Amino acid sequence: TSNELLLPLPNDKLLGDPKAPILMIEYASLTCYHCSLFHRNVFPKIKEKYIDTGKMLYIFRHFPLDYRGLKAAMLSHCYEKQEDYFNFNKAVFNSIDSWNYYNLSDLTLLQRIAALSNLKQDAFNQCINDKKIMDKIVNDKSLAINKLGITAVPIFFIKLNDDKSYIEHNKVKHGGYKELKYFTNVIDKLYGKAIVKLE
Repeated sequence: TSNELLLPLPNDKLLGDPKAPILMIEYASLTCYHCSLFHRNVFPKIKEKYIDTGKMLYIFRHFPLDYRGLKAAMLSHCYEKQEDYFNFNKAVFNSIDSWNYYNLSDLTLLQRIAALSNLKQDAFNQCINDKKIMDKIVNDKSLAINKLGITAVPIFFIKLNDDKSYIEHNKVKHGGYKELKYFTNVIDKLYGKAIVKLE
C-alpha cells in the first residue's frame, strides 16, 4: 500500500536520526537537471538546518530514467556507510555537466567518481554489473510509479515520522524544484505540530 511505502523500509538508506520527529522521502534521478540544481543549491541548507540537527530523517530513493542514471544508482550500492552513500549521490548530482551527452553509454564520469573515492576497480566493476541490485532498483521504481503515481522527478514526501499514522500520499507530496524558503515553511510547520504531539 502507498502508506506502507511512505515509511522507513528495511532496505532504505537513511540520513540523520532514525527517530527524528520529521521524515522526508525523496525520489529523484541522478541525471535530472533540476534535481541536480536542487541538490547543489538548496539541499545543503536543508541538511544543515534539519538533518544534522536531528529534526528530520532523510530517505533518498532512486528513480533512474536512463542508462547513466541506472548505472550510477547501481554504483551507489558500493557505498555502505550513510555519509559515504549520500556523498556518492551528491557527487553524481554535482558532476551532471560532465556526462558524455553524445555517447550515453560512456561511464567515464563514474570511473572518475570511483577513483576520487578510492573505490577499487574490481569493486567498481562488480557494483556496476550487479543484476540483483539493478533488479531491486527498477522494482523499487515501478512500485513507486504504481503506488505513489510518480511520473516526473523530483518528488518529495514530507510527514511526521510516525509508523502508526495514516495519511493520503498526495497530501504530503511536493513536486519539482522548490527554493529553500518553501521547504523551511513546510518543515517548520510540521515540526511544530510534531513536538506538540510528542509532548
